[PDB]
Amino acid sequence: GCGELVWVGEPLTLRTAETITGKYGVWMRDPKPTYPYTQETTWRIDTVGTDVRQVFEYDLISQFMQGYPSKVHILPRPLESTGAVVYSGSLYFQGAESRTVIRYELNTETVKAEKEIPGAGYHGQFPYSWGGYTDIDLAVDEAGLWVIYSTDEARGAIVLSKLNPENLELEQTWETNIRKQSVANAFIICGTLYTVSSYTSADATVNFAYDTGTGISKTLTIPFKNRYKYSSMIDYNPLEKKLFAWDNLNMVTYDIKLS
Ligand SMILES: [Ca+2]
Ligand code: NA
Repeated sequence: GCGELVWVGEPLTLRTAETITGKYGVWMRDPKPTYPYTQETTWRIDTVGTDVRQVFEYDLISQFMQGYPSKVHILPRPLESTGAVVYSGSLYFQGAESRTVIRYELNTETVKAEKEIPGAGYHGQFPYSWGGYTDIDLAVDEAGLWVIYSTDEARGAIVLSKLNPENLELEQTWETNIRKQSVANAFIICGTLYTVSSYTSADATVNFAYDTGTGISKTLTIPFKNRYKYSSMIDYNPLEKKLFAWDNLNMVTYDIKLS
């Protein structure tokens, strides 16, 4: 049930971090859950600091919203920024101070693949507008795994590549005309990249679209509210058909409508 994004709902706060370590972070669910996890399993990473390794795992939504983790994973290498995703049983994350994406299989706590994203800027070269070393943003949509980044050759414009989820090979690449540092974040729905204009405003917008199927770029004016005035992470979950975001300590979700 795909289409163009035409509306974003009000943010709903599901959990609030209680310490500075969670001012920024990433939380997610697996759109292709695999044993022993389910569509309720949630992962949370508080990403302030320089040695981020703890991944909080919750078996049930109730636990994510009110309790302690069911399990804590300690990653073998520190993680960079807020761009990570979970897909088909693995956490895909960027190694700190690198352009390396790592596939970490959660049930075995094993690194199964690593890949430098060719030519990608990293560690503050092509972040989103808030900074935060957000140079490399993973994404899952209806067709699988992607990565959003930029390169010198692209002159800082958003590049996105489809990824093989097993071995992290790049399968196809598209170049937009959207300056990555000029937008607050981005996500992919049904093969179209969308960007958000501001990470602080209550009256931000989803302001650009790039359709990988047609090559066409568009401007948009869909309202987008940053309720807590500092959104560090905005991703799309194609199973729930919702946006998942992190806004100034708060793990929030937005409903959407597609044409
Ligand atoms: Ca994103
Ligand atoms: Na991401």
